[PDB]
Amino acid sequence: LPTWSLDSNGEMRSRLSLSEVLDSGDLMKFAVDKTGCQFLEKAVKGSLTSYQKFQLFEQVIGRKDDFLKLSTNIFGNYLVQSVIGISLATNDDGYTKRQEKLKNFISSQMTDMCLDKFACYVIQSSLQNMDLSLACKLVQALPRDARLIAICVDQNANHVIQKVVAVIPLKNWEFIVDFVATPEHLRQICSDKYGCRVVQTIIEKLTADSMNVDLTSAAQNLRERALQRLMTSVTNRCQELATNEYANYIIQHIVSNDDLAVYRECIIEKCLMRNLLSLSQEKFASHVVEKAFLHAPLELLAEMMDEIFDGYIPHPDTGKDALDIMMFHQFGNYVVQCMLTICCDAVSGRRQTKEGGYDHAISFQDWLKKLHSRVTKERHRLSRFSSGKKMIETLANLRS
RNA sequence: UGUGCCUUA
Repeated sequence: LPTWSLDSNGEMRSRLSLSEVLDSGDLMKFAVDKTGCQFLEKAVKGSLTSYQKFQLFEQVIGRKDDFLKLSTNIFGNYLVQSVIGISLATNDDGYTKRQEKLKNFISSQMTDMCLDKFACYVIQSSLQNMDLSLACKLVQALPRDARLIAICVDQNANHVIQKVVAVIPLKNWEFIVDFVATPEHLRQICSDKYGCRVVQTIIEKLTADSMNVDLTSAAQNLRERALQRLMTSVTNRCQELATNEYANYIIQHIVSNDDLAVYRECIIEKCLMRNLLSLSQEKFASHVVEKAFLHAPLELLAEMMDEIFDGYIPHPDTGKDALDIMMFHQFGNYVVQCMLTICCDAVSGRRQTKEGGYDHAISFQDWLKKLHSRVTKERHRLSRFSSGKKMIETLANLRS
């Protein structure tokens, strides 16, 4: 920083004024220095005269190159956010031009800014704070090619997409839903640590839940169609997503959410039914199988239970059956525990048994009896394992 | 006995 601003011992003076810095032409040196930016930060939160604001608008958000240099700076991005806020709060004759200029600067450099570790915060704060009509234009500047995938899977940029979804009406980012829904895009994005969160956030925003009751019916129709288009793609690749280290969370979200009931049923039919024994032995998909048991409609739950109890031919030599395999499997054991807990909850009154115009308690009692009988017969082997002891305890607790 | 992400002075 400028020598004029330094004391005898090479430190920034203590009685420095904002106007001195603004007048000096040296703001850019202060803004990228920890101590200097800290000073500016505090100074700009105070009372500002019209000319101080004017200078800040010109020097921080007035020229594209300096704006980008501050926005992409570890310290400067904070000053940029503060000045954007002041600009938005200052309804003088220059307001429209300043905001249009900011929209132009960001739009022209959208991809580069989104992927930047610091400028992404400038984008996010602009999306939620700018006049909505102008914030929509930033969304319009998002890329539509391979760069959009890069944005969705980026440790920093994914949060820009999530902000868009949070604060911008759907019509503006509907293209992102369609982009993500393309088979190859869905595969790449869902199978990524950050991308899978982006997709879950999108699904959440497209869900007709209590948080969307403020939408017009026209907007609900728009949402409904977008949700349907995305769910079709997810359902078409259900098998692949359910077994994946990251996308299994998406499938679980859908299965677990009552507001996505129709899609829950599709998924269970399309990839889980007839595959329960195999999927229950998978590290990732076993969690999906658990969610399906916990949330399936009673008619489908009955089919799932029947598949475990009766769906598979026992080993030709040993007579070991699906329940035998699952009970002692490293992942399958948790699915059987889930089945048991569900039945104990039902017969204990902790879980509603009426559905479809009938009380299914008789079914849960039947399933419970089968599990109780197996656990009784195999108690010695089961007691060797934590999972076995837990099932024995679950049944014991039910009695009393 | 079994999985993730929520990122800046």
